[PDB]
Amino acid sequence: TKQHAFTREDLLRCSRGELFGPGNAQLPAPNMLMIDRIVHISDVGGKYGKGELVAELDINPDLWFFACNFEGDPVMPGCLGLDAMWQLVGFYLGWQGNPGRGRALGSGEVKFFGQVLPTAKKVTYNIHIKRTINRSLVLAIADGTVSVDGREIYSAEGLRVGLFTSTDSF
Amino acid sequence: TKQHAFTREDLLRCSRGELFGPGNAQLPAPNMLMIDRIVHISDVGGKYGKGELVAELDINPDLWFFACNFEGDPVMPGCLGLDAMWQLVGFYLGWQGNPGRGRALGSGEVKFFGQVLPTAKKVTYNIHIKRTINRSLVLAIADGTVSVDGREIYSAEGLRVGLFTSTDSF
Ligand SMILES: CCCCCCC[C@@H](O)CC(=O)SCCNC(C)=O
Ligand SMILES: CCCCCCC[C@@H](O)CC(=O)SCCNC(C)=O
Repeated sequence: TKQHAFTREDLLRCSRGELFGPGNAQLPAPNMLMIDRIVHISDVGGKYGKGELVAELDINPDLWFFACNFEGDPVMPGCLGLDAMWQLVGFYLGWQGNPGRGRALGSGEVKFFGQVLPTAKKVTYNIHIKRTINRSLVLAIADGTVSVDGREIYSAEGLRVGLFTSTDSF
Repeated sequence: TKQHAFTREDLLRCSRGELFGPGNAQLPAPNMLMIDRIVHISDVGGKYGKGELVAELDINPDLWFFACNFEGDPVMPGCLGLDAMWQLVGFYLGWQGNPGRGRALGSGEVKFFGQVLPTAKKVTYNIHIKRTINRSLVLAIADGTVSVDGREIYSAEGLRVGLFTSTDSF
């Protein structure tokens, strides 16, 4: 819980298993990695007073998903903005000092009410930690929002991610 | 509303705007496309009696997302399986004859309670259309499940996808 911001290089180190070590939380590597940086992470404050993260993804027209999603109608997939939020909540669990590899477990309501176009400059994620367990199973529940250049465009309530020292139950 | 099965080639045609026509519903192209084939699509039956789709994705170890998600611990992104269910619900709106381009609007509860490993053979999607509106807003509400080689692994309730003849709304 020592560092309160991470650079892209740190996130890529995490993707290689080199931030949290053997058997522990990894972020997806490119091209599934949906975060460039965590500008702030803490175990206090946020909407429930149980911690929060603020992170960013830089947008430019050349990001791979614009060319296929859709042809002649480029828009960032909503599911990748949602994955950034599961990615962040997983990271938080590792950052707190819990062992195990991440698996998203789901969410309550997800809403997409705006879009990221290839003319956008920056997407900002806000994550509010609602509750963590680490007696027994390791589990985080969180709410999140996605904003593009100042404008709220997605929300997710009850994001759930687990860390697992064995993933043969799945 | 007359063809009931669609091959990968038909789905790739759809990604180019050539199944439902220009300005109308498109699937994503690879690598965001998460369906190889629609085995069945109907506007009757299913859990609500208001329509259903059954669709498949073939799994092999060389699919692109396995290398990066995660490194040394391959597993299909839940977010892409979810997107497959949004992709299918959008397809159903296009298949019904409605004009306009697709956008996922969200879902109620998403649960991931098992995983697709690179040794799996085939992912099956089941979509049960719950409600469609085709006056004013064009909107579909659906439930879905994802299975892998017979085993149920994901669920989503209240998948929502809209068709938009203008997307500057978003
Ligand atoms: C640094 C820590 C990151 C852990 C969270 C990564 C974001 C998830 O969306 C990726 C999966 O969980 S893909 C597998 C989805 N779940 C199952 C049960 O297969
Ligand atoms: C024929 C299939 C097209 C309908 C839905 C395709 C699958 C969706 O996941 C893609 C988006 O909607 S990406 C944009 C998410 N929504 C907004 C408002 O940004």
